[PDB]
Amino acid sequence: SMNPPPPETSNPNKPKRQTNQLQYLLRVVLKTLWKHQFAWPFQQPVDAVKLNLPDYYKIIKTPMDMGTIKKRLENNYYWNAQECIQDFNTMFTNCYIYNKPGDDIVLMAEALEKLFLQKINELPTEE
Ligand SMILES: CC(=O)N1c2ccc(-c3ccc(CN4CCCCC4)cc3)cc2[C@H](Nc2ccccc2)C[C@@H]1C
Repeated sequence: SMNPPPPETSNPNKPKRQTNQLQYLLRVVLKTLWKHQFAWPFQQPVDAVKLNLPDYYKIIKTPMDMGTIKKRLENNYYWNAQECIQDFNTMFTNCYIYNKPGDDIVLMAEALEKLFLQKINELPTEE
């Protein structure tokens, strides 16, 4: 019926650092995923009102999208690269949870997930 507030993208109390891994996650991984033809359902939080999906935020309790991930990286929100990778993982599993095997949106998520996994397999060593 009503959308929750979007996930936090900035907290001035959180300690910050810039690493080559987080740089890679923003400059390569997110950049590549963003421009993929199937990215568009994932570029912003699910607006369950506009989409008229009253059960979405009843089923999905940890929302995540790429707009939020991107603002996180841009804000130096992430200390660990694994925080960011987990957020991409939550976004994908959210899609598979709410929707059903064989739905168009699930086929789109799957293709995005394989691209993501390929790019994280080439994640540089901390340096
Ligand atoms: C990410 C996800 O699981 N979903 C999602 C999340 C977001 C969106 C979505 C995102 C952006 C728009 C575009 N804007 C809509 C509001 C007005 C301005 C344009 C529309 C739907 C769709 C969808 C999915 N539907 C869909 C429809 C056609 C093709 C592919 C998927 C269901 C599902 C709840």
